[PDB]
Amino acid sequence: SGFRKMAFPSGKVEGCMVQVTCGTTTLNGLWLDDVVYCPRHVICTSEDMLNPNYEDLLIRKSNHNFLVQAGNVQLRVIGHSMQNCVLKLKVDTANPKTPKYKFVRIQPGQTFSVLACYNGSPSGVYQCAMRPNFTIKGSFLNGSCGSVGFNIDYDCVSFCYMHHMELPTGVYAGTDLEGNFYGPFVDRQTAQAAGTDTTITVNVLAWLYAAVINGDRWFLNRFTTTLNDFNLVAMKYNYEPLTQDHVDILGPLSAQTGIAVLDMCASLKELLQNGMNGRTILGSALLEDEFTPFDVVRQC
Amino acid sequence: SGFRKMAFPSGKVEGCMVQVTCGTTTLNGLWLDDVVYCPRHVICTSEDMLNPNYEDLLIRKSNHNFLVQAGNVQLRVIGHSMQNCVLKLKVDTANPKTPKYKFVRIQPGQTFSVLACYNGSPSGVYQCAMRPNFTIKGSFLNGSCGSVGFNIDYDCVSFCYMHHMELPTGVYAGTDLEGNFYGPFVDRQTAQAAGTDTTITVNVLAWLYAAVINGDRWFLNRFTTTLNDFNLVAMKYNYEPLTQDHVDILGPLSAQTGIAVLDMCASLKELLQNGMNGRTILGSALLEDEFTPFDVVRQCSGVTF
Repeated sequence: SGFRKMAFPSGKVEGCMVQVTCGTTTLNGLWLDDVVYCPRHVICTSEDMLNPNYEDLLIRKSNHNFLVQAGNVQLRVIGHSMQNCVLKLKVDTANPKTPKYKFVRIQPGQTFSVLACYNGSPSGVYQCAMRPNFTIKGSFLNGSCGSVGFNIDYDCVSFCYMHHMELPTGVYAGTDLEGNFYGPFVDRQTAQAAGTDTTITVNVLAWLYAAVINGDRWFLNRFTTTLNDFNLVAMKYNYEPLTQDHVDILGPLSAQTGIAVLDMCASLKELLQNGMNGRTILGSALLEDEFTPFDVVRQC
Repeated sequence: SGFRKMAFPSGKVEGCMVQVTCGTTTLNGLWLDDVVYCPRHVICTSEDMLNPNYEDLLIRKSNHNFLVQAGNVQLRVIGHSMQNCVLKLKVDTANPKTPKYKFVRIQPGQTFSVLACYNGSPSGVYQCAMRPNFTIKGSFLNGSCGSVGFNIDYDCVSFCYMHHMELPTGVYAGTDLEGNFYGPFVDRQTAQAAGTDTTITVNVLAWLYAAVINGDRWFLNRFTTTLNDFNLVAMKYNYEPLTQDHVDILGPLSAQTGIAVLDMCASLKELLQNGMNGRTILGSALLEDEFTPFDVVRQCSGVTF
């Protein structure tokens, strides 16, 4: 009995964080092999951000205009280029602490850890999900840009996110490590709509299974449902439609608990239609959607 | 525009975690200098745990009964001893990655990060509070024993907790790094009562300030209260009494927001008496008490290590 949101240990990523300064702007970079990766908006003034021409701004920059510091070590920049919304600064030294790593573009509803940093130094670690609307519900102050999101599988770090923007609505957006934004967003200070923030249905179901495994079973009811019937209710409550692929992913949790996936769907349907009536599940007063099936299996 | 339960970066602690096996029991140890610290119950069989005489059990153990592994490197144990409920294994190698560190005994209501480990390998990190009844609401599976809790000030790691026990009620108990349990608990597999728990009032207030700083202000009222009047309501709802020390601790958050501490107390009073009526605060449907005032300042000011 005990179930918590957990981040990956951050040590492998801490060894890759550097500070990047261009003019008056300082933010975070990621140093892997002999390349430092950071948001291209490092080259922008506050004024430039309203309507930046990144190509023209970068052409006014030279290698020596990029100050890159890894702890107390100044790195020597020997080249620069822009890949989508990320700057790649070639340095003359490979990071001796480069872990085994991959760049991955994650799917909506998948989770990852963020190492929040300021001025190239780690502040803290927390677990997030890529929302279906391609925003992330985090904590990123001024100077946090270039902080990264990651998953670890044994010794391999899969980087999936680099932080770029806070939208006027207070939500956060960023890119993969090839510099492509998740979602429709751009690296400009303008009004930008995130779409409807749908709930990640398969993750809620995974967490209900986690609740059963940990002895919190009050919400189990005597009903079943069909995918199509359930989805009519999901749609009404701004939940993601459930597919057979999702049902299949939940199969191991179904097996462990003896509760068929559509039976759990019927329990969720009743919770949606009736509310939780002031009750808690795993100590939460609302339905949690930022644990994946894999996350639940790992912890359970 | 965002406020999250945030753990400290774990890198300095990761370099100190090892696996300790004694017979059929494997759990985690903390390797600092040439000492590995772990729960003394590593020396117990399942049977011994029901009523162990640790002095007698330790006497029957030899150095060669303790297998210690740091990654794939087996360390050689050259001595063993007991300090309260923690076993200290002397090894023939000093940990080259030993950080600047202290051992501290934290107060109820204070927070710390746990590096949950299994068989000596770090698995994840999360932020916890020491409950008023000296339990932890965490996630500690079989093999997680010997995982440690810590805070970081600048470059210094302050270890404050080592995990020992899952009580039959599913809550967790452990020790400081001198092996003294927090609370009434013992390292025996027996029924053990945890006290009545209470909600950490000063931490709820700090989190309400965090909400205001992040633009969530619906629960602010133009009502007042006194400390004594507020505490009459706190008592009814199993909240900790608020003291002037607590008011003083909240002063910087009061200053930042322009909201007097007793004014925020009046807001909390109304939330307790009336409920939240289906509304959320910082995305939560209940009042969060596992952020200290210092935690709120740290996260809102972007302190680094």
